Amino acid sequence: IWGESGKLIATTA
Repeated sequence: IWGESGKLIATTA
């Protein structure tokens, strides 16, 4: 995701 990701899905966890 173009915002907050890193591992897999950090915005909608």
